[PDB]
Amino acid sequence: VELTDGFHVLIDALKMNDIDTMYGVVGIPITNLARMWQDDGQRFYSFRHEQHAGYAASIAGYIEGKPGVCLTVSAPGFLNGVTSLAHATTNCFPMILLSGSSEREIVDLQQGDYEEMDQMNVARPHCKASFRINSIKDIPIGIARAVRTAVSGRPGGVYVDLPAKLFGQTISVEEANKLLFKPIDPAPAQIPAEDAIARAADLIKNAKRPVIMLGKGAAYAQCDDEIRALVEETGIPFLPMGMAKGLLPDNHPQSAAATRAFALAQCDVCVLIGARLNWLMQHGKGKTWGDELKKYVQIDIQANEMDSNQPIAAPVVGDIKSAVSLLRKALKGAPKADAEWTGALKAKVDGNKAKLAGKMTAETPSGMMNYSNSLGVVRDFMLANPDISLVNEGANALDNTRMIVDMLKPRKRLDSGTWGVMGIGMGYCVAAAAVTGKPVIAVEGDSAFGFSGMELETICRYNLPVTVIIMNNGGIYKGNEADPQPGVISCTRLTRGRYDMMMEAFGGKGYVANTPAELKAALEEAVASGKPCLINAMIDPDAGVES
Amino acid sequence: VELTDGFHVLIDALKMNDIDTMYGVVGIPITNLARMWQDDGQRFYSFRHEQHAGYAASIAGYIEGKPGVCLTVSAPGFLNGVTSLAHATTNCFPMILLSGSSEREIVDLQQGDYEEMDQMNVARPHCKASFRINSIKDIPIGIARAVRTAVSGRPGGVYVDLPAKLFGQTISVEEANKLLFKPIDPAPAQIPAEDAIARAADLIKNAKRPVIMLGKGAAYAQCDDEIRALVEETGIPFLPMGMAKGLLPDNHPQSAAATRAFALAQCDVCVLIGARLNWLMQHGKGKTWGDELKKYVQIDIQANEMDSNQPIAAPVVGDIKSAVSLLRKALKGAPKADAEWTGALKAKVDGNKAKLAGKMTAETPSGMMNYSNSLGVVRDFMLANPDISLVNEGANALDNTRMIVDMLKPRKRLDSGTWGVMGIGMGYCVAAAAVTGKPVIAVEGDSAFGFSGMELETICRYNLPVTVIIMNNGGIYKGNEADPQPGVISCTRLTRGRYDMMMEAFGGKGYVANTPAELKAALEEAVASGKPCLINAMIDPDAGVES
Amino acid sequence: VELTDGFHVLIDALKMNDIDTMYGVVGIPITNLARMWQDDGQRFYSFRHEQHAGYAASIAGYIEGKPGVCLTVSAPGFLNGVTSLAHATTNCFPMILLSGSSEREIVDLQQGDYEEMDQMNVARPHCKASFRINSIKDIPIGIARAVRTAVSGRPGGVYVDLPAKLFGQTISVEEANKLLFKPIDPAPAQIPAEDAIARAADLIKNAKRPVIMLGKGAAYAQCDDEIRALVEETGIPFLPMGMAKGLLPDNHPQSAAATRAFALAQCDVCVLIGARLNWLMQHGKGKTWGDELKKYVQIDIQANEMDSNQPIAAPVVGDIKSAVSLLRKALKGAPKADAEWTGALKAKVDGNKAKLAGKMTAETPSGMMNYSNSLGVVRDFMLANPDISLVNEGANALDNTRMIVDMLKPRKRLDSGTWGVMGIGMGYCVAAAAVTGKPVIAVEGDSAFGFSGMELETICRYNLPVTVIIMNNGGIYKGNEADPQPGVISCTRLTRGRYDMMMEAFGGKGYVANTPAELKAALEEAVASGKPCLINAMIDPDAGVES
Ligand SMILES: Nc1ncnc2c1ncn2[C@@H]1O[C@H](COP(=O)(O)OP(=O)(O)O)[C@@H](O)[C@H]1O
Ligand SMILES: Nc1ncnc2c1ncn2[C@@H]1O[C@H](COP(=O)(O)OP(=O)(O)O)[C@@H](O)[C@H]1O
Ligand SMILES: Nc1ncnc2c1ncn2[C@@H]1O[C@H](COP(=O)(O)OP(=O)(O)O)[C@@H](O)[C@H]1O
Ligand SMILES: Cc1ncc(Cc2csc(CCOP(=O)(O)OP(=O)(O)O)c2C)c(N)n1
Ligand SMILES: Cc1ncc(Cc2csc(CCOP(=O)(O)OP(=O)(O)O)c2C)c(N)n1
Ligand SMILES: Cc1ncc(Cc2csc(CCOP(=O)(O)OP(=O)(O)O)c2C)c(N)n1
Ligand SMILES: [Mg+2]
Ligand SMILES: [Mg+2]
Ligand SMILES: [Mg+2]
Repeated sequence: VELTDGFHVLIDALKMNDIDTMYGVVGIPITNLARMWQDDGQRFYSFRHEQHAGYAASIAGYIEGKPGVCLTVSAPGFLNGVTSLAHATTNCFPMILLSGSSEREIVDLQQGDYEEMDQMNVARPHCKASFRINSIKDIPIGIARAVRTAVSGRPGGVYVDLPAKLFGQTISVEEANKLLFKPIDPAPAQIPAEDAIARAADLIKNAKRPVIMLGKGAAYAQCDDEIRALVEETGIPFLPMGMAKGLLPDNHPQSAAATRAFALAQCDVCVLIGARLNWLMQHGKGKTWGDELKKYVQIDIQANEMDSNQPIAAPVVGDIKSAVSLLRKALKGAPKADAEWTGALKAKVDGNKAKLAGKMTAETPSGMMNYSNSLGVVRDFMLANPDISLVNEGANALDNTRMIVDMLKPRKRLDSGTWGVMGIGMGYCVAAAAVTGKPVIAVEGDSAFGFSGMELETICRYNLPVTVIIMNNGGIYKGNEADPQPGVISCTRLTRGRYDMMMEAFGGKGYVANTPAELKAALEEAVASGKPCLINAMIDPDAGVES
Repeated sequence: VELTDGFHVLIDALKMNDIDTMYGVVGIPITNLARMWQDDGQRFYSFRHEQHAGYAASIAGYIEGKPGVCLTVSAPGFLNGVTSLAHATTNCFPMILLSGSSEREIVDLQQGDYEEMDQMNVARPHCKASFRINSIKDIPIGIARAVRTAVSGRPGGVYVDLPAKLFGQTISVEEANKLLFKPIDPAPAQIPAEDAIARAADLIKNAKRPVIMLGKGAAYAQCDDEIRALVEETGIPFLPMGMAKGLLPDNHPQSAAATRAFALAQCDVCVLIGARLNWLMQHGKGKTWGDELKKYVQIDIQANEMDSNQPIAAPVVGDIKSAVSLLRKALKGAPKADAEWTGALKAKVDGNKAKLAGKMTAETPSGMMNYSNSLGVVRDFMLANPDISLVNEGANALDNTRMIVDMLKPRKRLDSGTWGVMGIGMGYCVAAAAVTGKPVIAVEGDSAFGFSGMELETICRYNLPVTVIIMNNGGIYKGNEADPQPGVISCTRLTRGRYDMMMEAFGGKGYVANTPAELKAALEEAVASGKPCLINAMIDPDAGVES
Repeated sequence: VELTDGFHVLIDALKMNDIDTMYGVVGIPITNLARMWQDDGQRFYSFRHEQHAGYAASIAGYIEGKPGVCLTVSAPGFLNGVTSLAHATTNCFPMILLSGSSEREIVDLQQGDYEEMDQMNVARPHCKASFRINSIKDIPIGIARAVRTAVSGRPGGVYVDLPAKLFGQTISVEEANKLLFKPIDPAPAQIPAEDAIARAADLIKNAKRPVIMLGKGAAYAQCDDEIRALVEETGIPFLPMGMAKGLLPDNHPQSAAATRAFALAQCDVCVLIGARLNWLMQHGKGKTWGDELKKYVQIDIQANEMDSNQPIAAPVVGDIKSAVSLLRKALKGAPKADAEWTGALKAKVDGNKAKLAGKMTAETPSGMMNYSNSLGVVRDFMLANPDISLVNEGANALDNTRMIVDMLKPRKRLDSGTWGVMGIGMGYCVAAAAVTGKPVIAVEGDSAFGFSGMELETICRYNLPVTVIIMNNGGIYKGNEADPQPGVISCTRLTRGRYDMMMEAFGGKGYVANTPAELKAALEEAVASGKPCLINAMIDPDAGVES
């Protein structure tokens, strides 16, 4: 009677759930899992820190709509990875953190085992569900639970604890076959009732100055044609959130993005589609919303997200595709949004875009570029070459890139997210490049970048087509804050370093861009090469604002 | 009537408790605390990731015996820091993590605040106590509690939550000066009963083959002369744990370190001074202890550490200085350890040191050094220059450096610790340099180094006298593992990179060392320069072992 | 080769740690543990709800100074018991909650096992340490850890999770003998340094108007002669906290209890001995302390209790016996406290006691007694018969009994404690009677009593010499609050019921007392009988105050 072991049953269970990639860092007790994963023909990305392996898993989950999988070791390794897990859960990104753990007997009596921690219990606040698979016969069920919990309802992070003793357990191949199974429909459709849709339809029809807010929940739903048909048929102005950019092209004629404050402040009805009324929307109150209570339509899969901040007139609970599909039929043949309202917002968009175009064309000293004329180059490149992932984080480097770099394609812009995390950059680059098989451009603030900068070597080792643009202004916000005391450097200062040399240290290609023309020629060559590159864009230290 | 604010009451409260240094990363809502700390004339070290600012804080606590203070932002920055607090708590290092947090009203209803998290609750498993100062009037009491919890009993990490709204509250200077106070005797002496000492004296006096195990709790106590006087007066051979190296000079004639296996297996009485019978001691059982229950004497400030793993025949609960002083007087004038026991171990030690000296002088090809002849250079240098901090982490780079590099001075060796953390290196380097005012050498595994390597820029930015030695063997354990499939790199491989170039990129000095002679010249020149350096030591990819 | 099993190894380990009593409620999976405990000759008290079995365990711990042991079942049973555990931890009472739990495999995958819960993790905030014993070979060590954690440092609650699969495991009797052991010195003495004692001695010597506050930490320490010698030699007025009553007799001439507010408000030095500066001491501020900062001496075993509320001038950290013993020698031959100060407080005590004596002698209608003339009877009885435990809880029934019923003997008064728990009554009665083997009187508020009233049957079933006096005023605070609406009873009303009938329902003796003479004759007969009794004392519904 032939046997298989815990390593292989786990490998098999994972593949049966359509996982072919893991991002992690090896060591006791999980190194042979990673090796056997690779021997079997599946792929494993080894990082330099588990946090970044974890941010990679998280964004692979957003892009693909199946859980990104992170593999770590016990205690300190697990902790690093659980920080990324927390991030996924907050952003609604499906992810599974697999971590090796130590001996139950010793850990439960707190005796001081190798890398001792109840990792299952410390994971709890940072994930939807935290499980432990103790027995080889329970791996198929455990992985099914983890995948279902990650992708169903509101997607998010799940932790699966893999005690060291799990892997060496044996069981007959005949029994293993009998236990291995594929979950039916792990991310089911959830459809709203007629009267929920009808209440929303009547709000929108009687709106005088409506608006549609698209969030990354809408972008994640992968129903781009449905969402676009709703916008185009209703005639309603729309606004995308940071990662909702590209769902409809950012230069779509119904986009009120360039006149956002005016549109939010002046609307009567606001349709939230896969967008929370959280801090990124000023909680639906204050000066951004005209100091009044709007009448909201909200489409979300989480029922208790409704009324979380402001009362919602028309709550529609269900998956966005189902809900939008039904709303479109309820609104069929109704009048389009008021020409006076839509034309007024278009006039503000054109006037604001002309104002921005002047900034981008302006001239600056060599090596002292500003955020406008530097990011104008990236904008032009991205309009001509839209099938490229855009990774973005920082302060001035984020806000200006979101404003300037138009996305024409959905789920391409990958940014700091709901928590404004600095640290997501290089991990996002590795994952985006692994799952798309297409180029990646990153626009990194120099402070932002240093949270994950050592992963430059990971990008080189896997020869990925990623181009990292460092907005090297020499600091957090600004690069010129005076010494507080004689001989003491200010806390916001960073070395205006040769990040291009760092990239070349690990086999990558380095550029220094002192002018827009130099940034353009470097970017065009980098992306064309298909090789790991870094462009050190030299930005005026005083160009940024703090706020 | 004149007023002060939360910022300054916190600065004054910290200063009153003898804090003059913080390690952190700035941003909302805590940047202006960092600035005013510097304005007032105290020092702030800005890092590239909060985890490494936290590892610095942790080892500053070990070295000085007063809490290392780390300052982070809310949610994601807090999470990064709290991973280091965990480490502090596990290693018994006094540390305070100060983090800004968001708005109470919004976080408590989970509405989606900027960087939303119950950071106070999330910290609880990773610290001794988790507090929050909500009001200006409680800052001095709050900081007093933090410093007492951190340094008293078993020392460890404390989290203090600093809601954004705390800093802008105002109070009169006269009221604030009445509230501000310095705690009396925050880490008190705790003296054991006479019969506790008598029970231990009895076991030692009747031992045939006694051994003293010194742990890093003994080193932390800073009573090096007392511990040395106990060892010399009794004539008992001793064994240092990883960071107890140098407490007594590693070349002391009574050291049994080079014959640890034999000494532990054959002893009858084992005297634990500030050392746990945890995984680093194989839990007081198995082959390493000759498959028998030794008679244990244990000195520890934590009462319930006794009988955690094995029954302790002579528990002595109290601070190590107090206990050792009493034990010495209790053993005064008694005969020394058996000369055939201490002679047997000395013969083993000399024979084992002879075998290692043979390896350290062996010859290897250019760019293909092994761990003996490369680290033999570091050994010779540290014998000549002992007033230098030795930071160390990795697998082969750790085990071989702990074995080969003799520490003649206490609290100089700073390594991975109880959790075997990869990531402590560059943070430890910064704190060590800061608190000692003297040179630091780091012997880093190349995998190890990648967990904090971006902090090279921090080391350069503060112009610290730190020399980083990368044991560049091309991977985890080894750098030569075959491609598991055509064109697919193995998971344990790293780029054999130019880490020297990376250092040069931020204004440091980079060296490549292909031979022991090149490593020696470069190490001597680097330490003597007083400047940030990195030596890329080229190790044979097949040199290291795995299991 | 002869075998033993998990049940017996646990029984043996428990007895070796000097436990002979358990309080609990049986059922799956722990009923045979309770039976075998009894078969072996040890005693088991079965309650009607685990909470009250738990309050019994907690107070057995206070009285004896070794952990009270509660035995419960999984999920809902455990939860009930953990509520008592939390109470023990808050009051610093040594206690161990043993709970059966379900199958690891099923619970860790949250599949819906019988009584599913991670009881080890939900215990965490309510105890000092929460452990789980998975393996038969680890029971001796697990029980040692639990006992050491309960009684060492600051005493408190420990949870030990006993998975169902533990009990049926086998091991050789030869190996069981080898693993069973008795912890050496689980509650060690901890002695303070000379200079800590000397700083306190100098504060007390230079005090103009000193005072000693004795708390239940001092009463728990069982060093009654030491504490009394300190008071009598220094000549310092003293004040006892609720359960510190009787440590010195309440009518001791140096007691300033009857003039408490004046003494706290007018002192310059305050010596806290085993007493926290918490809500029961108004946090050392406000009108009770003259709106000024006192200079404090505090003796406590928990080092970080110091400066928790107010700055402490003379912190003495150590066990009370050790600390008081040393302080007494430092103060030897020094002048006694000022006659003008001690005589002034005595004059207020006498005048206040005369004022109280008039209230107690006053006449009331039959069936409408007040708190003074009713509790005056209990007072007289307790002076004549002091070797009786006094259990007490309620609002008016607590405050008036603490004021009126003088305790002449230590650790006899057992009350609501730090949390002001209603619910501790009948459990306290069962435990007090089990551990003392002497009579118990309970003074219960009628609302208070109903939290544990069904345990009257437990008291009868074990034929315990307990007399429950219900202060039957017909409500919470007052028994006469008008109906808020027509036909609706007010929320503070209770049925003025025949609690004497309820007692007789289970074989006990019932009395109704309508007058002081009737209460006196019933109490004298009840206590003389040595049988379970209840006196239904009919109190005027309008006699109480709410505040
Ligand atoms: N397929 C889906 N159907 C419905 N709602 C979804 C779906 N996927 C995600 N969501 C919801 O979308 C929301 C995403 O909001 P958020 O992350 O704040 O986006 P943004 O920051 O772009 O506004 C979440 O509330 C989540 O529950
Ligand atoms: N001042 C002190 N006096 C006595 N014991 C101490 C003191 N400081 C720390 N300890 C104890 O020392 C121990 C440290 O042991 P550990 O971290 O395992 O060292 P190692 O890993 O070197 O064996 C802890 O159990 C801690 O309670
Ligand atoms: N043997 C002991 N030695 C020193 N301190 C003790 C001892 N036992 C208990 N304590 C301390 O006594 C205190 C009890 O305070 P508390 O329960 O508030 O008493 P009270 O309510 O009567 O003031 C706790 O802080 C506890 O740490
Ligand atoms: C994990 C974490 N730690 C700190 C912070 C706080 C922060 C917000 S923005 C920022 C850096 C801004 O500087 P950058 O150079 O990137 O951008 P620029 O203005 O163009 O110069 C930090 C540190 C966050 N958000 N997350
Ligand atoms: C936070 C964390 N993540 C992973 C790990 C697991 C590990 C233990 S040792 C090691 C690296 C070994 O390679 P290195 O190059 O440093 O040493 P060597 O080539 O043999 O000289 C890892 C990743 C740990 N301990 N902590
Ligand atoms: C577990 C719990 N739940 C509620 C409460 C709140 C409370 C405080 S006092 C009290 C009852 C007071 O009435 P009683 O009849 O006992 O006394 P008297 O004035 O003489 O009529 C309650 C319910 C507490 N403390 N604990
Ligand atoms: Mg910057
Ligand atoms: Mg290596
Ligand atoms: Mg009542």
